[PDB]
Amino acid sequence: PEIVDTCSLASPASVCRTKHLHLRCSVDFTRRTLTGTAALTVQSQEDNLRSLVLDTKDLTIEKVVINGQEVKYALGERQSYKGSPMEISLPIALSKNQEIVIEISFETSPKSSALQWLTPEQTSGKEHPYLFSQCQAIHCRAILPCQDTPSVKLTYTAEVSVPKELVALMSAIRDGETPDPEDPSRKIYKFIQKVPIPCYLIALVVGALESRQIGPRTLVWSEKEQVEKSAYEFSETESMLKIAEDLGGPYVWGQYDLLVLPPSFPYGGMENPCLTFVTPTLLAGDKSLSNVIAHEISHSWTGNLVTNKTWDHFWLNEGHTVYLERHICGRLFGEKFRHFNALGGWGELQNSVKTFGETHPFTKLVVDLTDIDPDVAYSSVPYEKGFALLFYLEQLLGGPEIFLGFLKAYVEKFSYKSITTDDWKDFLYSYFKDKVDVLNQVDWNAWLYSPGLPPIKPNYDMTLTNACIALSQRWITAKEDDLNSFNATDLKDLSSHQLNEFLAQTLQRAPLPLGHIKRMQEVYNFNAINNSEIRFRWLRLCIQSKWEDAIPLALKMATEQGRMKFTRPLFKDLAAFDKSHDQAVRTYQEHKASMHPVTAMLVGKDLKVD
Ligand SMILES: CC(C)C[C@H](NC(=O)[C@@H](O)[C@H](N)Cc1ccccc1)C(=O)O
Ligand SMILES: [Yb+3]
Ligand SMILES: [Yb+3]
Ligand SMILES: [Yb+3]
Ligand SMILES: [Zn+2]
Repeated sequence: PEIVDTCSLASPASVCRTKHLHLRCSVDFTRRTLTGTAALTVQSQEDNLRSLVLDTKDLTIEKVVINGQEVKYALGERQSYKGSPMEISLPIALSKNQEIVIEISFETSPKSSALQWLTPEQTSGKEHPYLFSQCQAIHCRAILPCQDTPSVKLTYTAEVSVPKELVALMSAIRDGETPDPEDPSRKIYKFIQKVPIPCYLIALVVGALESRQIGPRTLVWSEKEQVEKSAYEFSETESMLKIAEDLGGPYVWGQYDLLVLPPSFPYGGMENPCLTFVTPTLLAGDKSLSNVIAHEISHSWTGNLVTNKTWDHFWLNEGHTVYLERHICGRLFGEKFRHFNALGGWGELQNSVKTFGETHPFTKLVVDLTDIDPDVAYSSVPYEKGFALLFYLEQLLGGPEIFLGFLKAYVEKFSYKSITTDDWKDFLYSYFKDKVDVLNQVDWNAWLYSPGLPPIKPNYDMTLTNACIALSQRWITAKEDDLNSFNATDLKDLSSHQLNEFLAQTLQRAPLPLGHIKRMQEVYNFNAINNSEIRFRWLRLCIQSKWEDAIPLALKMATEQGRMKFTRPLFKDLAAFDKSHDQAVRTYQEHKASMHPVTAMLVGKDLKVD
């Protein structure tokens, strides 16, 4: 019954398992390097274990020590995106359950895909550099040697030396801070992570950080210039944490801190344990983008406690999380709001399916990533097809109350483990033993393995959506004779959430006649809106509708921030617009060196450059 992580080159969990990592390292901003030792505590699962394989990518290995003595090792040839396999020779055969500790002397490449090294110019303050990591899905290997698979969980401790003037944070509990004693001008920062986690949750940030405390278990961290606003933006965190506890059981990580990164952070959010990372694009000034917060909080259970065993089952992480996320929001804002968000997610799903094509393998809930780079397959599918499956099951089995009971039990049952779609479904049938008959009505094959839209669409309350549809349809079907009647009053009772959904709906039918788009700016002044979601969609609509004036706006948003969600499609749209094509390409080329590494690689691909 063997399950393979086709994304890792390391020895599998059925051979050995890393149980702990002791990391001592220093951050060299001049050399743009991370240097140090990775002491891994490994546990054999086989008798006579004489050698193991670790994952690495662009890693420079100084030495490998075991029991005070250096050991034999090798680096196989690079396997493109998977990096290069590092084989280690054990001086003693190991037997089941026996453990050795391997200390690894390493240096990272300044071109590490897990990292982004920023010049002070690139920072808010302009006087200091900044460094941030991003390991999910498989970039940990780009920072240190490891079994770079979610099927393995370990605890870890780390001490990191950084320039006295800068602050270091990790996805762990801050254990203490002390001056180094080593002919340096560095500080030594300490962290402890008592809960076993998959290595993709390992995270580091170094910079001129300041923090504000916004809850008993929460401080907001960011450069000085973002602190205050962040503090305001995320005010609701603690209340979210409380809901989540009620939904999934106790929060076991201890602290729930937030880190507002610099603009090039590639994601909206990242559930790094004890230190969720978020895009500064969330700072809308009205807390309207807090769902991202609810989301990352939710991972503290679905993802971080119960983890997908391989990236092929990624939907377990994301679909359950979106489900929880939506419940948090429904709890804080209303069931009608939950439904609204759910229906909009279905919309994102329609877009993803249209984009890849309805027969595309990446549209399946359970995928096969053999030979595929996760960064490349990444989409809304696991999020939305996953969420739709859960919503549908909730409706079929009795309701939210009933389904949340299954959810809390599932979390309990699989806490600290890495599992697959089958474990989830086998549990579902077990929990719902009284309803097997209902369960059997679901078309599992289609839902789990068929491409395209789900076999069935759940039911949704239309309360908040109706105004959106009325409005988008009016614009989509408008004639010359309707233009004059549109008016700002049209937006009178629409929340920012509804404006966004209106635009999303409109966008699905782009292009609109240029004259219409112009009228739209004239009556609603969307150019003036700073909310990122709204501007993103508005600008796409504009570009796709061929409005040349929008070119500079689109270029600006695309490069001034680097959240992939916005950056990629803006660049793509601009490249598809004959009028801005050359300039889109040129801008990228000019910006590439200063961009985040994965974003950079994806945009180039998107643009077909290189
Ligand atoms: C759906 C939203 C609430 C937020 C969303 N973020 C997430 O889903 C995070 O929890 C994900 N963990 C982001 C991620 C996925 C795959 C590889 C690297 C990073 C994002 O768009 O950044
Ligand atoms: Yb060297
Ligand atoms: Yb070096
Ligand atoms: Yb008419
Ligand atoms: Zn997520």
